[PDB]
Amino acid sequence: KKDDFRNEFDHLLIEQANHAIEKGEHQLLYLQHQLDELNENKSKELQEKIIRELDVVCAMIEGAQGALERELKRTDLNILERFNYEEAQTLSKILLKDLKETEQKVKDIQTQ
Repeated sequence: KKDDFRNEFDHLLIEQANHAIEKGEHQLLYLQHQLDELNENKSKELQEKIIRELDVVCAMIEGAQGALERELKRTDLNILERFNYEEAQTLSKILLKDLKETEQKVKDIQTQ
């Protein structure tokens, strides 16, 4: 057998919370290509549909970060410098959640 999918590389120089939403949201835009990698394996019916359905929940969850950008004006990088002990972990779970949503949905996608 063979395999050629799922890779993680490159990083940014900011708070682990900001790196987690930045990487998670940037990798969500990349994970939309992982739907195409998997479409060649599940290639039965929803091959061009489930790529768009998991893009539908991906782009909808991406929109939730747009609301967090307005929260960032209430919660500037002042308390977040110390809250990072739990906020950088909770946003680190957002990047990992974005992957175990759309990457794990990729491995959980069904054939029809």
